[PDB]
Amino acid sequence: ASRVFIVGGHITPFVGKGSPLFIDKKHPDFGKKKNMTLEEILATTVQGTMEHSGLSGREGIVDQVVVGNFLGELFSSQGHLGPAAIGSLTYGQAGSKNPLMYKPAMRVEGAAASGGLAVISAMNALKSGSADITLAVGVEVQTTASARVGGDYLARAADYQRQRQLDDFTFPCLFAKRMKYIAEHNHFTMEDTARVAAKAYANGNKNPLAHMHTRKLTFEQCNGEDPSNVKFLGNETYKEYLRMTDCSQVSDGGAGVVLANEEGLRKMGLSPNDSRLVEIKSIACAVSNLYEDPDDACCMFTSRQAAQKALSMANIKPSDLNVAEVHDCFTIAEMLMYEALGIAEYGHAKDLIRNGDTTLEGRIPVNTGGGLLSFGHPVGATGIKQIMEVYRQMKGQCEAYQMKKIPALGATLNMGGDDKTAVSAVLQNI
Amino acid sequence: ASRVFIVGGHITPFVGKGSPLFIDKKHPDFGKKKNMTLEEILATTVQGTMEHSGLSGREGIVDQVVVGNFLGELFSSQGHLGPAAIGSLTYGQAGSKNPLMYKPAMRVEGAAASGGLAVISAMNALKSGSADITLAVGVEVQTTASARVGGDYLARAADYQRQRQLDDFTFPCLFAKRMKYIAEHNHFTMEDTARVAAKAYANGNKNPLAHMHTRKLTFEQCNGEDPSNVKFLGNETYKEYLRMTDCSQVSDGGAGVVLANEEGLRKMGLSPNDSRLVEIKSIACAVSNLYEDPDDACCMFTSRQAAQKALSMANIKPSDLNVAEVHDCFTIAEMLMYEALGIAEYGHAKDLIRNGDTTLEGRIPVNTGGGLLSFGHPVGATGIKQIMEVYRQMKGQCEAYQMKKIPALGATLNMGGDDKTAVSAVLQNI
Ligand SMILES: CC(C)(COP(=O)(O)OP(=O)(O)OC[C@H]1O[C@@H](n2cnc3c(N)ncnc32)[C@H](O)[C@@H]1OP(=O)(O)O)[C@@H](O)C(=O)NCCC(=O)NCCS
Ligand SMILES: CC(C)(COP(=O)(O)OP(=O)(O)OC[C@H]1O[C@@H](n2cnc3c(N)ncnc32)[C@H](O)[C@@H]1OP(=O)(O)O)[C@@H](O)C(=O)NCCC(=O)NCCS
Repeated sequence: ASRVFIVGGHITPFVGKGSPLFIDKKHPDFGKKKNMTLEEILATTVQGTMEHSGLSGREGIVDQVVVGNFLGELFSSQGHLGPAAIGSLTYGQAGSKNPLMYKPAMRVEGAAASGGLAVISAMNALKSGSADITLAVGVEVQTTASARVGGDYLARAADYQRQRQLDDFTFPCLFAKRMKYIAEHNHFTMEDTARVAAKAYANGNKNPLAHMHTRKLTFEQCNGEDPSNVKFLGNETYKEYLRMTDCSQVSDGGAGVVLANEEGLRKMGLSPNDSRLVEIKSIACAVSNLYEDPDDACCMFTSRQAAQKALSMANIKPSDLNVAEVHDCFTIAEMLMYEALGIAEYGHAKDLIRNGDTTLEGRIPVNTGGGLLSFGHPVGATGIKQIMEVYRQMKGQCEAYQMKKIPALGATLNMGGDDKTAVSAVLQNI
Repeated sequence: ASRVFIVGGHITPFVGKGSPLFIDKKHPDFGKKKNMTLEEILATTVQGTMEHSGLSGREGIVDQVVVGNFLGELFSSQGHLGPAAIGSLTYGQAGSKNPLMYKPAMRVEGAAASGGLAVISAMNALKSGSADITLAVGVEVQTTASARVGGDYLARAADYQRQRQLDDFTFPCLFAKRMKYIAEHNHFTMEDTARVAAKAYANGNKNPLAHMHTRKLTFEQCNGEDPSNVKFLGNETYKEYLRMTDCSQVSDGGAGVVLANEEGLRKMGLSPNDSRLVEIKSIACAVSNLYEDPDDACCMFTSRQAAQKALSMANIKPSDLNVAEVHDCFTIAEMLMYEALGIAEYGHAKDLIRNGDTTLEGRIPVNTGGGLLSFGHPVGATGIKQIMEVYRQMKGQCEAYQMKKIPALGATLNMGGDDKTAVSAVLQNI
């Protein structure tokens, strides 16, 4: 049975309202220069990932490419990103020799789990004998529409017919609804979720790539003592359970990873114990029913299933993990993810957050670079970013947020929609 | 090399304007009952495919599900079809036990090649040890908007920034443009393409599933001697090279296949020589550059690469083929596909069409049930429908268009966008 290695990757800056890199009315270059397009982001990410993986000048030995994207077709009027990817190496240089021509490529989609799904596709290709080296890249541009139109586009991840009517901000409302049930059962509090945000923003502050790098927020501000942290939903039933700072960012960006099997390492002139590597011990996907929600909003069943398949295939337990990256699309999700991954027991996510166990100096750091809340959330990119963040901590590459104890085992947990798709991976430092 | 087998599948009726199954002003149930939604089609297809494959009552032994869909997010406001698929077995029966819960599922996309890509993904899962039995379904609902608004959505398959401006009907125009170059080089004529249409429609007439089943068209009518067969593009440069009858249909529908490896056949209680099977000897994907077109419109380079990889991996030649399905999204495409597949030499597709070699009684029948022109073209479903049509002819299941000499070998050629993605498979009767 065939091994699988992360050889290298790349995460772009994540940009949107609030970032100094984002060009808006207030920006020095407003009207003069533009933010990157989807094509441009995809080009930077494909090229960044080749460069950092040592493939510049021999990109022809990549056997195939998988692109994770959720809503390109709506935000940029652009689907069919497979051939977009094939043309990304030499983007804007007409006629140039393209070593990726004619190779297999596709886009895969499962809402915010698209990146994660791109990695599983790539890993199947590696273990099937159809590929020895594969490129998995995920990208998204969301800043081309308003929060309201964007919210309707993101509603595509829900059972639209059934759930769109909840609120224009369908997804924030779906997690408000969970928080209502969570409050009524005393599973954890809105104080606890403010503590998650405080952690994310503190981590972001140490991360120049993070969308919210330049924004500082105290616990008290996250807890709603700022009037600018408004409860913005229209739905009266759930309005009171969600503040702006509980929400992940509308961001643009990309992340890419190059994966290889043993034959691929050989082709690259590398040995299986080269210290630039990380092994993906296991990866697993679990998907539930779009059309039916379970009663217990305090449990992410689908994510827990994926985390358990992966930890089991890796033959380790949650306590053996040294770092993790999880799908904090809201502060509410991060709490739920601690329990889905298994690093806290059902009902004990609050213990972990109250004791700082998941902070950089805690015993099981999570979302070290700021997570979706601060790093940001260009949806298609997230699942691959998660993989690369564990990589980077493992390889000592995280600078201001580098962990002082290099982690030997790490896990990711990537989520599509309202816990309807989940992908989880176990990573082993080499 | 682990072997892969088609165990069974299902093709819905394909429906749209002109079909007696399609509910419009002319339909008895107009105003009273509605056409199937995307969710509904997906349900019918998943259930159909399980039933025909002998999995009713043991759907739990399916390991994974991949969905091919191109534009659900635009036409139906619905992405994230993976979990929609997981909930399709028991669609509309709230609370019911679901044996597909927690299994891996995703959606894959490469324009009109989406179905083909779903098959490749499933096949990788089969050969990777991640699956022994996989379900690949493709679906699409395109009748929820006009042909014009639909044309802009389908533009997502082109380099939208660059090519949308050609015409509201971006794709028809892209193939009109090829036809202009084709005419100038005398590669083949508009007469020849009318002969393709005549063939499609005559085949469709023998196929109750076909969108255009009830419509009859003479060569002369396809050749533009009907004034109702209009040259409908706005673009003055290409207007004259495309008639309505050259175009594939705006259709709704689904197609599904169940694929198994040797371990999967065992699990199902079947032997590798069971005569309900067909082997997929090979499959290949080839993707070119979205952003650059080759000068020679008389050659589908990307499709030809895929066809040659597949025939080669199967260790056969084009002359060994007994039947084929090819991606006739326009009559112009079918001609080009004969040469891409290799059943005609460069410049000789006209020979084949002129002496009826690709008709039901010809020596290499192509698109026996009517192809995209008449059977119809719900884009995501097409790639899998192609596979199933070769299956059905092989298993004697085609009724009024059944071939009198059962074919031993068949090939498919499925295309995304303007020859930017191609998938081709070689099938061996058992
Ligand atoms: C970014 C986000 C917090 C919106 O906030 P924003 O950047 O300030 O943008 P806006 O201020 O335009 O939108 C907030 C809305 O709340 C309401 N609001 C009321 N008072 C407000 C105030 N003082 N400040 C901000 N918004 C206010 C408004 O209706 C406003 O929208 P409008 O412009 O249509 O009136 C939110 O839309 C978001 O991030 N959503 C992401 C959800 C997601 O990605 N889910 C997928 C997970 S897989
Ligand atoms: C051919 C096709 C466009 C026509 O379907 P339709 O609904 O019967 O045709 P419509 O009635 O909408 O007419 C379309 C256009 O024909 C044009 N036209 C010009 N003169 C006309 C006339 N006398 N009568 C009818 N139409 C005429 C019009 O411009 C009209 O659009 P409009 O009403 O917005 O102006 C449709 O089958 C199609 O779009 N096929 C292509 C699918 C595809 O592109 N697939 C590729 C993906 S791999």
